[PDB]
Amino acid sequence: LLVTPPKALLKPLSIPNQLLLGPGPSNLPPRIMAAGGLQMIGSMSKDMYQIMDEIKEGIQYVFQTRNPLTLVISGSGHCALEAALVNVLEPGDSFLVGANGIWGQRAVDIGERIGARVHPMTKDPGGHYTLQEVEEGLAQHKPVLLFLTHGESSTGVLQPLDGFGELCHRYKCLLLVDSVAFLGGTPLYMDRQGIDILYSGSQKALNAPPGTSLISFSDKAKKKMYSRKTKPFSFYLDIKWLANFWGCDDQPRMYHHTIPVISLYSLRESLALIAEQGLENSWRQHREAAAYLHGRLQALGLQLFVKDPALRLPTVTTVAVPAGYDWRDIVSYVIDHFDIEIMGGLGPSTGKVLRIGLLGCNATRENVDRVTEALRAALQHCPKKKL
Amino acid sequence: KLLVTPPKALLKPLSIPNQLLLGPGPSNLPPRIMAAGGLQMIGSMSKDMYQIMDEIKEGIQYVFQTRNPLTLVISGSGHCALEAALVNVLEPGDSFLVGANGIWGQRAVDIGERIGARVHPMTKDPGGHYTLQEVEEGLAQHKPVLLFLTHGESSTGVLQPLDGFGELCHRYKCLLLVDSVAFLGGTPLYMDRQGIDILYSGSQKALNAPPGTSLISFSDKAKKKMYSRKTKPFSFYLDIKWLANFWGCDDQPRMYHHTIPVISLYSLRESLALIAEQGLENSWRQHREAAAYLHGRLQALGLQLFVKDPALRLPTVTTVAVPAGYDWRDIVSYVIDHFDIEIMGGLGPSTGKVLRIGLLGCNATRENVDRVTEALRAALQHCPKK
Repeated sequence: LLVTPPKALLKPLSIPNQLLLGPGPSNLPPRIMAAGGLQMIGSMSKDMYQIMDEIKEGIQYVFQTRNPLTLVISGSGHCALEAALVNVLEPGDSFLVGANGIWGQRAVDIGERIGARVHPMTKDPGGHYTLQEVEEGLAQHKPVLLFLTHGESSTGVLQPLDGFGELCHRYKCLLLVDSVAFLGGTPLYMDRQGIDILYSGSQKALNAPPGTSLISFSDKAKKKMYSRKTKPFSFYLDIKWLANFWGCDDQPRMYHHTIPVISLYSLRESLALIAEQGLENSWRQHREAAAYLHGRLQALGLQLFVKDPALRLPTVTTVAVPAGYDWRDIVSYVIDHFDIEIMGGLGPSTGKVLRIGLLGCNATRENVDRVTEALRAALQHCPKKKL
Repeated sequence: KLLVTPPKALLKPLSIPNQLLLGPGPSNLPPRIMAAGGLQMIGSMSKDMYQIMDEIKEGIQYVFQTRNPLTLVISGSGHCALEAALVNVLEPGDSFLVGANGIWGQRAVDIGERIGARVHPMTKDPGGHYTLQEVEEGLAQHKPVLLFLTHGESSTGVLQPLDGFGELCHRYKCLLLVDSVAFLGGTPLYMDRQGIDILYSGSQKALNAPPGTSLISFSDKAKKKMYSRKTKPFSFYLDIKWLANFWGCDDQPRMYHHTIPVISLYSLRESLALIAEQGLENSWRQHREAAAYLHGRLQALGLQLFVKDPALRLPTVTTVAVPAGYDWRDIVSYVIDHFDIEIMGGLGPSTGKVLRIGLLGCNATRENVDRVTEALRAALQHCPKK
């Protein structure tokens, strides 16, 4: 006992109630909370495998793919992205990146750590890519893989994906897409759109807690991952091992690492919620709830950051920071006086935007009113600073 | 035309069985910890989420006995903690010595090779352990930058003494990375005093915690090495400079890096609370007592224990030699089908040579030892003979 039992740890755990209207994680409805409080089962029991299997069907549904190599990564969005990158890229492979926000920048950082010859196409916070711009990119750097971000949480932008699959394949290159927008925004049809890898952190698209990530790989991608002459740099994210345990190959399942049993309860149950509601109904709900916010922000005299309404990520909306205010003051006001969490910017967008989130069953008209009164009080009572 | 209709399986209620988990972990969760798991979300970067991280950290300092400011939760499982440690400390080309006496050693090796280390295993059959003399011959021959040792071998049921190994490794200018699931039951662990430079565990293996989070600690010698390398480590997700910052271990303010598993952390904290109330000494007693009573009850069933020396027996995970004439799969399956009790066979080098029975935290009761003993007794009676 160099260290006595902590004093802080002898008090009951107490957490505040907060309405979470940032980019995610969001609040959890009762059913999903309940799943989180259930008892443990064996991390390699037949029921645990039955659950994984249902989850997998869920990921197939929410993504629209027949890919047998579909599975949950035992970590967050950064971990899914990495798993994808660490497997598909061999040290020395050319890697093209759609760097129009932080998630692009992250892709780049990871790709450099793992020895890829990274080639960013950089665009200021606000922008998106055209089939033409990507094609010039594909010609110039002859890459093995393209990263694109579908839903940009940094900038509030919704990248159209139609065409990009068939373009990348025509240049003998795969297409990795980071989507949080598959539930609200535009429909996603992986197989049809020709996307070769598609990933998301459960907590960003579903009403799920953080710690787990949905991922899917096309056969073209498997081919590339499974035929490389070097071993990928991680064992934790090694896809051969992971595919086996998740039941995506012929053989019996081997111990690899321990999956987060409890979260998987919740993940499954969240994939259930959407499975009942249906994709089409969920698209409507978000697109309707967003619009009403867009309208209510403008009535507060707030300028939306993404000028073209067609390029607006419904799940995460970006407001331009009003002239004469410190964005920190506003963000802090909304949390202190209304227990509402919003967010400023992130990476390139830092300090240029506010970020407001409408995620799943929190994408209500009521919550848009609650956050609209909060901002309206904040615009009223915060100081005018020299920016 | 949707390619894939809404799954039929997913329109039915989630239903799970009740199972007494007496394998190596995860174990069953007491009510308090279940409750924590069912609470509402808070901001993944709110001041309260930071207050919770900080308490957790104190917990890890207590359960490990360290003043190390570079202590934190890895946002992944034990393989992920080990990797984070290895990916940061080892630079491609560094000599790395490994105490390969079970699977976890073998995993260390696999990881070290993927990240370009010149790995040097000291291999020993399932059953064995290392002596200060054996390690020293190793330290001389391969002049390594780091040594991996497994404290509690869940593969073989062995309890590696750690005394001496810190001061030895430092005398040869090399760090000491230890994988311990035995800090709660078995032998006391005093990281700082034992000279251990890195120490990790998957919450679910030592605490009554759910999987998905891992406790880790680094000495200042280790920070020095991780923070002064000329190359970037191969992972961003486990990059320690970034992680140390977000977990509040350095001077600066906290930056978005990745999203920590809020809900699991509730549970992790609450489990570190449970032990904080019980106290380390009381927990050591409880496990060591509960193990002994099992050892005695298995022998009365005519079962041979796998680790011959009683001093080298990991209390938290016990290995029985598979009785002559029996398929181990039959027995394992009998226990689950007729008593809702989960035990395990072997793993890696130990595969098909052992059964593995677990006594973890508040499941380390005398009642559960009876329940599993009666299961095995019935299994010896109803399973095929040979």
